[PDB]
Amino acid sequence: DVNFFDELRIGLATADDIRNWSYGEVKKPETINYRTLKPEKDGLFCEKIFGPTRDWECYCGKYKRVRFKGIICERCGVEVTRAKVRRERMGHIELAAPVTHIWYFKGVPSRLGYLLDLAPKDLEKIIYFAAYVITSVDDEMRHNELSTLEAEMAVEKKAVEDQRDADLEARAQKLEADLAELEAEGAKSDVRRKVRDSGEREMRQLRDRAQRELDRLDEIWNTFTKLAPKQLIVDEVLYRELQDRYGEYFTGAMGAESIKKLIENFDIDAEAESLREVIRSGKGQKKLRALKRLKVVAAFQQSGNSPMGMVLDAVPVIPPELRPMVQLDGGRFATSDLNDLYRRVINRNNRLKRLIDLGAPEIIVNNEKRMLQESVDALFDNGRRGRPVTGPGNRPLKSLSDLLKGKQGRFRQNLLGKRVDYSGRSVIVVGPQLKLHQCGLPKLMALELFKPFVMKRLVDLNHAQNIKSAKRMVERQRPQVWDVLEEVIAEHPVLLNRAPTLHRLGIQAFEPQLVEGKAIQLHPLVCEAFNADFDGDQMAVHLPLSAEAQAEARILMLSSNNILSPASGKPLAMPRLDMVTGLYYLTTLVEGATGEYQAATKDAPEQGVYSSPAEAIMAMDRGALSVRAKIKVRLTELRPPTDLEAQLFENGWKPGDAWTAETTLGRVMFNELLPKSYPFVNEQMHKKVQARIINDLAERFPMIVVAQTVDKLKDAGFYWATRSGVTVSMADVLVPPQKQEILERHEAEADAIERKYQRGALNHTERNESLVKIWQDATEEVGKALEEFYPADNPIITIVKSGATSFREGLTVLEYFINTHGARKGLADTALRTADSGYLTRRLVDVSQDVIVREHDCETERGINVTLAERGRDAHVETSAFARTLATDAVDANGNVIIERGHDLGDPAIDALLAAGITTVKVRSVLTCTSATGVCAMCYGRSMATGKLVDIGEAVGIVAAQSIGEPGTQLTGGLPRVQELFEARVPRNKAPIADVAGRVRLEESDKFFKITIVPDDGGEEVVYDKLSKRQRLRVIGVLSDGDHVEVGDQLMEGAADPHEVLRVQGPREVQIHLVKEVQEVYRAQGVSIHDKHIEVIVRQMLRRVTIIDSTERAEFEAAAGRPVLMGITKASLATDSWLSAASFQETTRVLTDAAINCRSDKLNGLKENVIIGKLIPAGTGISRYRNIQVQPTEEARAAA
Ligand SMILES: [Zn+2]
Ligand SMILES: [Zn+2]
Repeated sequence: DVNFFDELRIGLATADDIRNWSYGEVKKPETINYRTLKPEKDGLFCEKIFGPTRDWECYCGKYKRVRFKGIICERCGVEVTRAKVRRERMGHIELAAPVTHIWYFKGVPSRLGYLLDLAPKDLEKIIYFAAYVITSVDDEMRHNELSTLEAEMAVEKKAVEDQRDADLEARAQKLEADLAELEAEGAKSDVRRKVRDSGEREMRQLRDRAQRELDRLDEIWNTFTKLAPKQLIVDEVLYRELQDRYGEYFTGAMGAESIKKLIENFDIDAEAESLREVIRSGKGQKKLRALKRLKVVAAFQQSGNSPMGMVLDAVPVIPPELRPMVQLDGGRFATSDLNDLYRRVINRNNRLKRLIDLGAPEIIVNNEKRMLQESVDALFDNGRRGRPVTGPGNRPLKSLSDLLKGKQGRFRQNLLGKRVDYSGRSVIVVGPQLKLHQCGLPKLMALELFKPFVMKRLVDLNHAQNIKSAKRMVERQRPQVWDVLEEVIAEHPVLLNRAPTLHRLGIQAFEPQLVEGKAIQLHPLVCEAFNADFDGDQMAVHLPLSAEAQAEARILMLSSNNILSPASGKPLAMPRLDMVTGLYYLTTLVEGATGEYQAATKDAPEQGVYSSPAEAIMAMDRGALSVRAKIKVRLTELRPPTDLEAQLFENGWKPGDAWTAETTLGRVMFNELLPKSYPFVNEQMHKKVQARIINDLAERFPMIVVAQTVDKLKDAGFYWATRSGVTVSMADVLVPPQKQEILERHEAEADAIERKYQRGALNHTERNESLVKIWQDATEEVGKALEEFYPADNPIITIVKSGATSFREGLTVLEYFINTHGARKGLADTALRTADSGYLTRRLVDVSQDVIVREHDCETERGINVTLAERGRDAHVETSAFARTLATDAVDANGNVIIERGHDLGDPAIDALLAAGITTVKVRSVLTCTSATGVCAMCYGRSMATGKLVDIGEAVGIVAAQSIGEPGTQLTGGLPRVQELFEARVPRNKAPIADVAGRVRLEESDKFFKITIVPDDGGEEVVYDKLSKRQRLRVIGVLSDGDHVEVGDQLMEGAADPHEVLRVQGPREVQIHLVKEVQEVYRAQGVSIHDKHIEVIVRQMLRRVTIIDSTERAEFEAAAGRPVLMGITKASLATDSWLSAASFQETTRVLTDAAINCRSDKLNGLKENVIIGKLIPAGTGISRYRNIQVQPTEEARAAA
């Protein structure tokens, strides 16, 4: 129980291993006495083997006190020790007949079948007693006696011929007499042919019966001469006759013991060398059939596992506590299915001993071994072969396989996902008055959550005298604890989470504030992250305990420290909904306002000017100044625009200096919210403006400044959202009466046009275009009739303009029916959007979880170019160029270098680059990182969450998977296309790529399109004859006849085979393609994902190569292999960790292949450490971080 083990290894458990594990053989299929209800002896639950029921108490009771431990009672045979051993100790069952392990027999491909060259359909007939197998053969005796055996065989065969020919002549000669009697008697011409037909056919019968015996004889002899071990004799009768004679020359048997023998005399090395034949043709599958099988044969040779392990002589019995039998509440009993499966095994096994001792016939005995064989199969993997064993109600019993795996089973999530103490949940309610780092916690919830803490505090304080006195003091909720509760809660962070958890921001830390009520008060800014509606949504609370946990919450998972989306870098805590309209109304400029500014007239000065913002406030309180007026005022503690100030100053930005600009009091009150160092804005604030502003100020200020600035915007937005006058009513919605009238107007144009179409004015496409012109003219006419009819400041329009976000006439009966037909498809289609996105996100995580930053820099010059603008700004520079690092300097044509290599490439850098007009830039990428382990900080680049360089410990693979899986809910060219890419499957509709460079010859044929490429070598022409016209052409105009094509261009519309572009353009260009297509899907849905996230996933596909002649890349540096592209699922299953891969998909094959290979897991990944409870090798788990030493400086200790 050290908690730090290096490796974890498997292997075939031999009969001895099982016997060594067990604490005694369970001999009876009994559980507990129906009266005493105590465990029966020698049976399941037997305390004499598994363990005592009570601590330090034997079965009889002659030893009861803890005084004696480690001894065994000489009466009941029970060891006096803790009752827990009942959960650690196993038993075993000695089988009267060997049995095959179903995992190596029925497990496809048959591990045993591949190990002995027995087809699974043939092997199934052997171990289940459906055919005999030749175990041994005496070659010398069969050869020395072949002469006499052949003679005796020919003689016996001849005696059959002499009988046959003698019989036919007796039938034909007798038929001649019967027919001769017909001439003397009345001759019926019909009967004459009827008798002959009867006689002739009878001869054929007599002659064919003889032939069949001859063939049976020939069959007997041929099989005996060619008789070789591993041959199967399914004929039984043949086998018996093959045993009556020649029985002393060979041997044969059925069942697992026969398979046990074939494995006995089996030279593993000899069978391998004959399989080492890389010659003997091999281009055909015949060698692959040996190639595929050689893996299973070599695995046993390279390891020490004896292949005998595939046949069990003893079966281990799982401890009772894992298969418990307890009496349910209400008097009823409950017990696991394993007990009924073990019972079937131990019953049939015992009956076999009985039959063996009774000298029963082999039909009965063999029938028992077959029954025993099936009982062990059911015990291990019930249902894997034949119908599963079902109990009352016809439900399949849960075997050990099912118990191991399952979605809710102990393999996938029952082991990974477990319930935790110090937790709780409740419905959430808005907490508009909360600080971003705070959360409303119901007093009762915070009480029970911190119960141990408050118990100690109110005991330290002489309120309660002992612990027990403190417990009741909290349970009864005596009013004296509350004051103690706010202390224990102070500066003690708690974790909030809302299911489902999509990204890491779905869990954040908060300062707990005791709040009246039973609900949880959530800050209104984190809703975006949690995606938390306030329509009854619930959230969970977890209480970090250890000092490390609290440190991780305060530092890593603090709410205020996580503002930017770790997927796009954009801000999530940005104001939204009311806060937007509130600020939109606050800063909007209304012409002709109440206190509007007026230029000095002939006899009066300017009346819109005000001394300070305070004066404007006083003027606002009176009916003088409107918040949205165009007044001009002087400012002393605010910052003027960068461009305007330079004129007014240059000596320095105003710290207390005065300056006058014309704005609105709102815009003044707004800028007061921003930092004092931030220049003035003077604009009506939209989501984007506030989004544009929050970003800009997030780069130039620490997040604490951004955290407080977003909080201040929340208050203002909410405050002015109320004074905004935004309310809905009939006059706000209603209907533009011109619409219904004008709609009936244009409808007449479409009906009479059809009238004109029928007569002869159709003119083909004239109708389709005309009807479209009318429909779009009316559709465009209603927009104006509605947009111009709605006031500019209409509440519906205001909400739309700010960016926070027709049944008005009513529908008749039939109209509403049609609407339901489509509305129900959206709800059902939405059900499939969430399932697959979570199934994709799991595979994504399954393949990239072990990817973490391991070093600051790998120092590789390799990089990837970026298109970066094309106007002569690109539309997607924010996803691929932003937050990158330059592998090479940015050189201008004029010789001036701007932005040096290894720079952060901030948006100001993008503009500085755009200033010099540089189209492309080479950039570091995880696709090119040469890090031996994971990736490096520089290659990865800026962390989207922190805005700075990525920290060394960051586990970017998981963040990438979440960044990709989360938006999967918004996929419609959607989720299937994405899985098509990440899984590396050939495209749904394949598309060709240019295999070389040169011109193109477009040929038009009704059957198919033909694209020939004339190389510029010029060498052999490349023909792409097979082409479906339904696939269209690729766009540049369209690819026409005679155009030039490059080495990687796509010829027709569709998806190019990634495996195709791999061998053509190489690995690096494949990864650029996959990221290109993947990002294009999400971009189609308006989803902003930084390329690096996709790149992290793509990096893991090209990490291995195929070995054509004697896998990862690092092994080759210390025998030719080609770069390989493979899907995430296949790649994940190829991980070095076997229990990690076992938890992923199909645990049986991984477990069987792992046990045979005898693999050892070094616990390198983080999934493994999660299962066993070790510190994951990421974040605070890295060695460099967890081995830090904290010693106070000698100078500080002096101060004391
Ligand atoms: Zn005893
Ligand atoms: Zn690197």
